[PDB]
Amino acid sequence: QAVLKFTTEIHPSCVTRQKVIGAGEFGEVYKGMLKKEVPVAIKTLKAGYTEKQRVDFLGEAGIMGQFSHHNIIRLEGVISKYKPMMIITEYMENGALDKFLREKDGEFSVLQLVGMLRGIAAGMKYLANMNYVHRDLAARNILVNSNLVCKVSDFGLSPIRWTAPEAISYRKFTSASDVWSFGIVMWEVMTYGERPYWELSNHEVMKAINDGFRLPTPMDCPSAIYQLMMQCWQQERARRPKFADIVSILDKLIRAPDSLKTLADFDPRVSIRLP
Ligand SMILES: Cc1ccc(C(=O)Nc2cccc(C(F)(F)F)c2)cc1Nc1nc(-c2cccnc2)nc2ccccc12
Repeated sequence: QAVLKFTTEIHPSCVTRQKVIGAGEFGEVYKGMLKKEVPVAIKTLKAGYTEKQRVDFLGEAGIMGQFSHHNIIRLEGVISKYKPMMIITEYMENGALDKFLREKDGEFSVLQLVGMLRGIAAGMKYLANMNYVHRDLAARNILVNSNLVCKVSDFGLSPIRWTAPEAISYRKFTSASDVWSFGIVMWEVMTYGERPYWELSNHEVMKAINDGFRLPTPMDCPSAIYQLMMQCWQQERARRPKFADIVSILDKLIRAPDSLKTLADFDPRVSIRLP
């Protein structure tokens, strides 16, 4: 019961499941309604779950209740006293950031894009400060509300090309490997959801990174933004910025917006000669 100290217990009579929107660890995820009704997403733990699954499920509910931040997905509450058990979160019409950007290519200003990154960074600074390592930070795990506010979430695995070398090589997941992932997310946002490293295979990505190659500048990208994402990709974990540094830089760039007008050179893959 203590694990749920920051959570609100919701009575099952207040919940209606409507459509399956995913598969959980041991159950389905539903779109539904919560008692004027509020649309919600509902992750269930179905009959037969193991002890480890229950510990992980209630632990997830407990940390989500603990988190209270503008840029972290909101937990409405939990059903733990009845079966099936449920984790109930807010629901976003705009959905996941990766698909959102790919469906809105070129529709936002540079300031809007950088504002999204500042929000993600603030949520990640909060998680890291709370001693929570995400391990799967990627645009597909970020929700976008109708104010363009980005909320860090974790929908479980669908991530070599988002993962820092030390996490791949020896399973060292820390806030600093999350920083590497954040740099990849910066590149996803500034490219409107391009696939990191395009068609390179997972092995080719790892070999390129080990050889010293890094993702090139997105088109029309502020110089300061590319500089920041590049420093997230330093091989040496200790040399990467902390999330506090990232938030501070992004905030200062937004608040002095002329700083974003200087653009990094873009390397064309294709030459078009015209008179
Ligand atoms: C129901 C639910 C339960 C848990 C989470 C979730 O983000 N958990 C989580 C776990 C660890 C750390 C964090 C984090 F990020 F730190 F906050 C969040 C999200 C959701 N919400 C959604 N899940 C899912 C989903 C889909 C497939 C598999 N699992 C969840 N899809 C959604 C679609 C639209 C709006 C919300 C959701």
